[PDB]
Amino acid sequence: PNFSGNWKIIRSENFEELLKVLGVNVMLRKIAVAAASKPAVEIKQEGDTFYIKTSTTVRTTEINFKVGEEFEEQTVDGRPCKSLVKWESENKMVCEQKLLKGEGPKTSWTLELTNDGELIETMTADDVVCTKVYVRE
Repeated sequence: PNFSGNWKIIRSENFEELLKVLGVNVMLRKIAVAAASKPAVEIKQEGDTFYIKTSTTVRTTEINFKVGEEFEEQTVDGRPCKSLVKWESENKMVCEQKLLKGEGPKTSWTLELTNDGELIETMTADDVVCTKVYVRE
């Protein structure tokens, strides 16, 4: 039940298509799925407190949150939101997002650990789901 690690992406399903149905233009979509934009995710978990840094060849971002405490981040397509994570079970968290300004798709995300040690991420906007899977380095 420990998410800590240096996680490397091994599968992604429905990512470009989710951005497409959100209206992301084709230039941005092709950049988002290119090899160079592949995310490496570093997680340090201390009980309910999380630090997660996501790095690609061009960008790096850090988020710190505690389960049960609201924080700010961005939606999949980049809009500022207020987020709150809950434990669904001992190996899975679920996050609800609320946009800071204006209206939009209902977005959320999950992260869960498999006994085998994969990390599965899902991201949902309305009725469309993308799934990515990682393993530890």
